[PDB]
Amino acid sequence: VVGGTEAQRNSWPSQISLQYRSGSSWAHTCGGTLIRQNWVMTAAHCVDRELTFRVVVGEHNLNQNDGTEQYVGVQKIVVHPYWNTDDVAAGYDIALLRLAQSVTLNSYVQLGVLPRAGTILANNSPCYITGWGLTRTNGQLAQTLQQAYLPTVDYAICSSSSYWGSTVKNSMVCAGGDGVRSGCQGDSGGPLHCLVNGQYAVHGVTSFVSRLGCNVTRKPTVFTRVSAYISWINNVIASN
Ligand SMILES: [Cl-]
Repeated sequence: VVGGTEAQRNSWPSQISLQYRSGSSWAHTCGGTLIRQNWVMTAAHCVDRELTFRVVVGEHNLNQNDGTEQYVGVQKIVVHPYWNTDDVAAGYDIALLRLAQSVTLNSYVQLGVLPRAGTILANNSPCYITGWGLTRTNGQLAQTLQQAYLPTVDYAICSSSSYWGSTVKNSMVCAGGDGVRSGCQGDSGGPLHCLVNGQYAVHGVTSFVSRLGCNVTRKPTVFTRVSAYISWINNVIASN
């Protein structure tokens, strides 16, 4: 997250860290949202590689013992069937991970609330992106979970020529674009939390930023629209 602030430890309890095994250690690669005690929602592009993945819930500082972490293997990966790694702009950047064990809920570990199906946020709706992604374009991952206020940019504006054009689809949510704050590599898969009717819900799954850089004016961070996939998610969880 570029231009973020450190999140309080119990602010975003559904945020998880999706990590892969590298040597005798684990590396954070993406965020995700805990949606069931044994299911995580993340981006399909995060699980394109044939890696060994684990999920960390109750994580705050990737480099320090927080005393709240729960580490669980990923037992099954269900990527949206229309996902195409060669075309992130087509959308469908979403995947569900069945965890090997059910995690324990507490103030640091909670299920993310998802929007009702079809919900679209009004332009400029208040949201926060959270994650341990790069804190600068071509930078380094954060140690501590970051949050950045990223108001939505509606489809009409987001898909206009000076923004993302045809690259953005109505199955996505754009947010930010102020040139200061944004998602960045390593935030992928994580949530876009937006305040609606007093409650934060996870309206987006971080999907992509410009190839030019993370915080690029008029290139808001683009997220998979969670509300476009409610039926899909339910169908996956019910059959697995
Ligand atoms: Cl949360």
